Amino acid sequence: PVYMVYVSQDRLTPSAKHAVAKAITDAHRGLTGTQHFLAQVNFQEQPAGNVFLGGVQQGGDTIFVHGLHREGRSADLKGQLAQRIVDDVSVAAEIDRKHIWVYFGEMPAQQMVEYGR
Amino acid sequence: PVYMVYVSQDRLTPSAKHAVAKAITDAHRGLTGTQHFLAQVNFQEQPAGNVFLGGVQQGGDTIFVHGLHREGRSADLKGQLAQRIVDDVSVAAEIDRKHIWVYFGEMPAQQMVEYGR
Amino acid sequence: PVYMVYVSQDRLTPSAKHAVAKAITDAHRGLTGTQHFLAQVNFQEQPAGNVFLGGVQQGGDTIFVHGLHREGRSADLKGQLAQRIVDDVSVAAEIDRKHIWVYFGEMPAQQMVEYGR
Repeated sequence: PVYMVYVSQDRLTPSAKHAVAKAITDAHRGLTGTQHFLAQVNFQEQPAGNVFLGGVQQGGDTIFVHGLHREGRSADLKGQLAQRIVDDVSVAAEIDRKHIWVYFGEMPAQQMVEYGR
Repeated sequence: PVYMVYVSQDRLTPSAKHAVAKAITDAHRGLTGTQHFLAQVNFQEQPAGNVFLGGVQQGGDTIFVHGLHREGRSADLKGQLAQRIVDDVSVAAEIDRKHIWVYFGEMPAQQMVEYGR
Repeated sequence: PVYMVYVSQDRLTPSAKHAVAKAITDAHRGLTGTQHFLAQVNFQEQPAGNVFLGGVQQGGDTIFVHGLHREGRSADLKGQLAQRIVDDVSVAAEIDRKHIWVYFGEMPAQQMVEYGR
């Protein structure tokens, strides 16, 4: 899978990015059985103030995780995985759970290429 | 929903970002009935020249809105909403309609987490 | 379509971006018949070190292409197109194929607006 992780610049130190990448990657491997190396975490940083919730400009605490997955997993498992990402990223980023949004999009496997293969 | 809004750096002033966030958020609330606070607008700025249309390098005027929505709305309503975003963002950003692209992607509700809930 | 192309800052020169935009755009036109001008390539650059594969922090060589397409093409054609993007971007960016990830997401045509139309 590819996890696009949208954060404000300087919210995560390099240490914190590695911890957040680990939490997401371990959750994905642990819950789906997909091998570690097939999980990409791609941090997308923007300046503080580029996030609006109900039209209101936020600080730097919002984390939006957009996971791009293969189709074919149950709703139950997807929910568990989304919940695990919230819990584990919140510990990893020392950030309140309320700041974390997680959406999964799904695609047929045949239109998903990792490692040019 | 989460609206990822891809713009060139310095095309939108902070004022203009707030106006564009308001236009998108109000359209979403007005047309779907989803509460204001459940709409995130996340501005993703890049340097001028990172956008190509038919292989041709553009200036800073392109706005691409990628709205990430729950599945289950009619094609008619989605079209209305996309059209409203074009009209209202174009007023809000003082930008010609021809510069505005809007795509909606949809997901089962059970794999969509807002506010860590 | 819209091709979001996630690369590290300074990995692609402006020349290389134009070459990568051309390779993607030509592949899309050649394989689907969709007119050139309907293909957007939108480069999203981040600082080196924002990409993790299996939890491991990468250099600046990863290219992730997220193509946002209309629904309705065959799995065979989508696979061919994904493969062509890998081959052609790898020549265009002078980058090993193993660095290139390509995922296609699909949407009903009626929720896809290009050029405000």
